[PDB]
Amino acid sequence: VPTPAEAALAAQTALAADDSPMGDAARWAMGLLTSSRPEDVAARFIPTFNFAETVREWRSKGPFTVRAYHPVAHKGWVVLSAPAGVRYILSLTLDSSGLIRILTLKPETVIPDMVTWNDVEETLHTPGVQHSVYAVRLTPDGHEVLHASAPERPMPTGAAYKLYLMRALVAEIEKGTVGWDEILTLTPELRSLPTGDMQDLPDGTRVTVRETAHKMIALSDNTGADLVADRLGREVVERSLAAAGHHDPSLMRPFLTSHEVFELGWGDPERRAEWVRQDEAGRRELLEKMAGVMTVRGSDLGATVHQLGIDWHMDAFDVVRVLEGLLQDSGRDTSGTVEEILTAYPGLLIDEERWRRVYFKAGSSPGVMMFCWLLQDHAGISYVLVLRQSADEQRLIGDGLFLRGIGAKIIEAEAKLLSS
Ligand SMILES: O=C(O)[C@H]1/C(=C/CO)O[C@@H]2CC(=O)N21
Ligand SMILES: O=C(O)[C@H]1/C(=C/CO)O[C@@H]2CC(=O)N21
Repeated sequence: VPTPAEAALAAQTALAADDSPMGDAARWAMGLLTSSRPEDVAARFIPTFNFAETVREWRSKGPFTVRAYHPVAHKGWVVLSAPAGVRYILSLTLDSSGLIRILTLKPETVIPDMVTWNDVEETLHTPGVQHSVYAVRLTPDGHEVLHASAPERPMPTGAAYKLYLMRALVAEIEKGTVGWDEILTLTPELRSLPTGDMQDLPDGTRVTVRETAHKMIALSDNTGADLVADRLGREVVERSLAAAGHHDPSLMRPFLTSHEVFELGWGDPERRAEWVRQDEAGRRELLEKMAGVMTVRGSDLGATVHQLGIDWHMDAFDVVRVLEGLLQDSGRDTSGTVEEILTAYPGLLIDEERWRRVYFKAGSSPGVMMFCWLLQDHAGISYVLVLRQSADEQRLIGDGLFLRGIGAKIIEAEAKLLSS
């Protein structure tokens, strides 16, 4: 088991040797912090990306020593020690060609090693935050509950809704009303905000249903999700919540697009008061009227709106059901297309000798964080873990490394917590 000096050395060597988009970006960002030029910056970041002042302030906190390095596809984390035992984390999020979309340097997110489920509960609890943890083993005859806190509580789940969108899509593929190689087309009206990269494509860009669905899940691409929802139609997306496991489908009807959550949640306050006042008919009518090119920008987001219904609400059982349904859908798809999409991005570095397959999905919105995994071993034993937080203030939740890291520690301690 690596001692402190061993782990920091291994992290440092791995960062230097990491021949990948994350390795390239992580090494470059570390150089900004440890060395002594607007063109080289602009070339490292997304085209639509103050920063000089940001970097100056970062550098004032050093010198930094690399203590841990956690590359995970387009997401990365570097744990740094500064003078006097003070630790920070550098977080990277990349686009599809390895340009930096998000780069932060923040106080360290501390997650202790978990021995018991009570460790989990006591670590996670935050006054003013509602949380829920649900862990099950799936069996032919129902689910064995390993741990449960508030699974029956419906909570906002952000892009976890894209699990239902995926199931709706597979349902239509099986019916032959849509094809994996059918072409979807990006239009101004169909463009949404990040998470994702597809919004950065030119108007009129032609993309397959397959690659759109891949990015919708793997990159949580909001524009990719909105492209699929547009192609399927809202009625088809909705008329599948009942089939695909949902305790109260009325909570997601109308089943909002990401464009719609963004535009309604952070646009015109009167239009938002109209939603709150309206019944299902008036809300469908409001959304039809709102249809068009977004006016809301990422800079407008902040206040929480999930408490108004402007999010996607589900209970922990619903999340287990849709993941279990996806497992089944994947198994029926002899082409492996569904499986490849579901497994591309497991959200963590996974022990592949232990786990044959891992599905993952996150959701986040102001005041909302969630992570869920389905992990199946090589004997075919499946576990699902569902972690959720909601609050009236986004600062009580933070950037989601906490909740993800809790999952990470649970999964690390699987022989204690999951498979004991
Ligand atoms: O895909 C991920 O891992 C992203 C995400 C996407 C949800 O929009 O939300 C959580 C917060 C974060 O960085 N995670
Ligand atoms: O393996 C872990 O402990 C956690 C972590 C914690 C940050 O120090 O970073 C990686 C991403 C994640 O959830 N893992």
